[PDB]
Amino acid sequence: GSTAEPDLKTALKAVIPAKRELFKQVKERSDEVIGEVKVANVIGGMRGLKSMLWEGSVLDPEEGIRFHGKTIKDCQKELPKGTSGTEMLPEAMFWLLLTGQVPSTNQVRAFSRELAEQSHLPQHILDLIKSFPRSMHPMTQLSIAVAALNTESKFAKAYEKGLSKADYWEPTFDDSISLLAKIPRVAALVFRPDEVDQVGTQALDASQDWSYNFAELLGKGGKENQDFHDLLRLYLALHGDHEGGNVSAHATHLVGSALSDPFLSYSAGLLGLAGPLHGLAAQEVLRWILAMQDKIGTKFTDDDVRNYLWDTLKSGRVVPGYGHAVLRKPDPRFQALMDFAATRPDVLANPVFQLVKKNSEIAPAVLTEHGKTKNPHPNVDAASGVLFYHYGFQQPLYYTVTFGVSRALGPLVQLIWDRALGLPIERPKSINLLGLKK
Amino acid sequence: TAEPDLKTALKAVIPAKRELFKQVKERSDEVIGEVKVANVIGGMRGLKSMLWEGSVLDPEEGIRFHGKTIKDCQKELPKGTSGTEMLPEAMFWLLLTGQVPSTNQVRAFSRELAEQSHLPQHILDLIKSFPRSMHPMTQLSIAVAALNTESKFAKAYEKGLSKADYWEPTFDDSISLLAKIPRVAALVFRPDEVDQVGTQALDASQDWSYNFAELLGKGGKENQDFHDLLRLYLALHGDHEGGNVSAHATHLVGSALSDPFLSYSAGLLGLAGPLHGLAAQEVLRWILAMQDKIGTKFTDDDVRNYLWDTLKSGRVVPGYGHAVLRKPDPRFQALMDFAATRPDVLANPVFQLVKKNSEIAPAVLTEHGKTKNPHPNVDAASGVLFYHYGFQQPLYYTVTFGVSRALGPLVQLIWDRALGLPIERPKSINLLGLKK
Ligand SMILES: CC(C)(COP(=O)(O)OP(=O)(O)OC[C@H]1O[C@@H](n2cnc3c(N)ncnc32)[C@H](O)[C@@H]1OP(=O)(O)O)[C@@H](O)C(=O)NCCC(=O)NCCS
Ligand SMILES: O=C([O-])CC(=O)C(=O)O
Repeated sequence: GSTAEPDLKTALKAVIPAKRELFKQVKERSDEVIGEVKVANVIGGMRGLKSMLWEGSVLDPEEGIRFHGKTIKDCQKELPKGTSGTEMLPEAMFWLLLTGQVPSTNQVRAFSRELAEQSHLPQHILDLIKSFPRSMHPMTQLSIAVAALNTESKFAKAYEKGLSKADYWEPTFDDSISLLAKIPRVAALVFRPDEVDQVGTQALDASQDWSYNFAELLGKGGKENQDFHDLLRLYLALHGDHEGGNVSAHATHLVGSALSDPFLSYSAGLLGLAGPLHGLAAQEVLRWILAMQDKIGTKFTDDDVRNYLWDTLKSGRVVPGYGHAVLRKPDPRFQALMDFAATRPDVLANPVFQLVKKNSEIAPAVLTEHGKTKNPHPNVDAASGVLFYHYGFQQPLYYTVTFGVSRALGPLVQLIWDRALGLPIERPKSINLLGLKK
Repeated sequence: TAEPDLKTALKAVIPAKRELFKQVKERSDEVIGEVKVANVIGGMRGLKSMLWEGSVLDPEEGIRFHGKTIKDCQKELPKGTSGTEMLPEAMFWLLLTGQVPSTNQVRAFSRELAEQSHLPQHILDLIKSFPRSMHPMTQLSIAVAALNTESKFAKAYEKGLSKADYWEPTFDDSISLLAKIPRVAALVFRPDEVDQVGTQALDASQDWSYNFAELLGKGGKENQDFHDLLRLYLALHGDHEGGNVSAHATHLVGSALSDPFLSYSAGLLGLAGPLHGLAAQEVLRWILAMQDKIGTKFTDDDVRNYLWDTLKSGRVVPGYGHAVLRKPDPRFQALMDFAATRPDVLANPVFQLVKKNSEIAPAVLTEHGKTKNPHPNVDAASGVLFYHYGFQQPLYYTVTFGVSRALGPLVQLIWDRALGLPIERPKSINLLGLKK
């Protein structure tokens, strides 16, 4: 007889009927008015309009993101850690997002083993990646390679053969796990174009966690890189989900709603994450900080930072990494990253980190006095790029690739639930300016 | 001696649109609708929540393009140097500017599209890496994204571009993608001829549909009937307001300032879905499977039995239903009217089966009681007309839709950037939050 606790699919099966029951109850109230649509919502990219379902996370505009009601600090305490290190595992975060429950350490160990076993790639993906020119932006590469993995889609094949609507969730789950397992390897291939043959075939240690094995594929394996492993765990867990309305989450849900499989759907998500106003912001923050360091020097005072911020604003440009579309108060994800740095003397001594820290103390008041930026707290993008830079990722165009790995987590969870609940195609109505004029 | 070109014609109508936009924005606080639980749990169905300038879909009347019906466009838009069907590049002109171009203007724009059609070597190399198992829409989506190496917008933005000047590089990239996408599509159709098809000159005097046909191996005077089908087809599928998945995904990814190549790649990944553009492929597979089961000599009840088998199996009847339309789709009727004057098409047994199913399936769907619209959509009829003209692999049918559906969404990206529309970012909620 087996000794193991329930695996992830089994844990999911245990909670599907309860969610379907809740859905049925909500659907009885279909006709209830919950809001107003204004002209502003139409011309303003649906800002503030409650118009989509998302189960795993809810952004409290006053307190930051919660995952099934849990704060970041709650998850940091409760979720399992790796065999070494102190940071919460992203694969534990996935478990939580999907099931609504905190897994045991033993359950996470078993799930980590599955992810290691399912990480190999078809040879055509290696051929595809070798065809990319050096001029191709790393996010273009990543989006294409993920779409190309649709050759491996169980959902696409099952649907082509004739699949009942009731049976959509299971192959969606299977494809989601497959994509999760493979995406760090794909991302490593984007980072390491001269090592595609080795990185693309190397066996992972099946007893190590997803972030550790990503690090190994990036060339940062072993005990000497233990702090980087913990950075990566924390980073990947923090960026996994940020409710449904952000562009990458939304795009994934939207394309998935037409019953495109999870590889095509998350490829659309990645194309959104490649936008300057969404996932590329972390790349822009770090470029901006290095350009500030170049102009003010390393002897900088508070006044030098204040003057630089004012010059930036007087020039009609933004201070990147400050502000948010929805959250109006300090980002707990930002604080989590700064607290990771607090206990690492080598990071605290990095002059580029010291500049990020000082800027985070001074900028919010300057931005407030200026009055053009709403919600002028530092967001998580203020800190993430510098931490990667510290650990030797100093290629200006690659920072969003790691975000792409993380942001598979939440949107894939919602695709599984979308299919389990039977949600229909996302298809709103449009109107033209003439029609709004009356 | 030359009439205004497309960019110039666009520049002339931008100020009036910006004036209209300002007038609308003064009324930002006007309530125009209600959000209900149904809208949240039901994929935004019935929620009027996004802007789209070039077309507006009436649930009862079908699509209008700047207030014009399909029949209006068929009569008014310029034709090719041969044939009687409206040109898709004329449709693009109309969608973008709001004005019907002269024939001379269309001829000049067609020549630009032919000139801008060539592909860089790395795109040919990428395509030759595709395995034979790869679905044609996966191929098309990837190759379009890969063309982002050629994006003027992406490069200009990276260098520092003022918001007021976003539209011009967006326009330039849109035209580049339009010019290139039929050649990309032909490479998907012709995997063993990438080197030749990927470099061959287009006929500089011919229209966009003609040159697509030639790249597909259906050039010349002997294929003039097919060129007219293709013109009509490409024009009909160009735009269907903003809320369809491919249009919406293009707008959504574009709204984060991803360039037109990345944004329309996202559109194509949506168009690849069984409930959206892949339904054209799905229809013909289902029609052929029905023909195989019921035979050559069959009754109405044999067709009914096949429809009910599909429904009882938990599957959709492809080519029936629509998110917005509540009557038979006038794009469907335009394709059936194309067939109506061609005795060889009407006599094709696969066409006869599509026609018979269109007389039976709406009643079956009504009896079943799930669908809000039992009537045929355009996907019921498109694939069989390609089949008749010799395109007999249904896994490629959506690729031609991919070529057509660049037209409308690229127009809206240009206007999105000209007007300065912001990122699309709704708010979500969980079921527990709706229950409270
Ligand atoms: C076009 C389509 C996606 C619109 O979706 P929609 O707006 O959610 O459709 P409805 O409001 O009519 O859906 C209500 C129910 O009817 C079902 N239904 C709709 N069209 C159907 C069809 N053609 N065959 C079987 N069932 C259908 C839906 O799947 C849904 O099921 P549920 O309530 O049991 O969960 C849908 O009609 C469809 O799937 N059609 C077949 C695919 C197709 O032809 N697509 C191309 C459209 S141009
Ligand atoms: O939430 C948003 O709108 C943007 C986002 O994904 C993030 O901040 O992680």
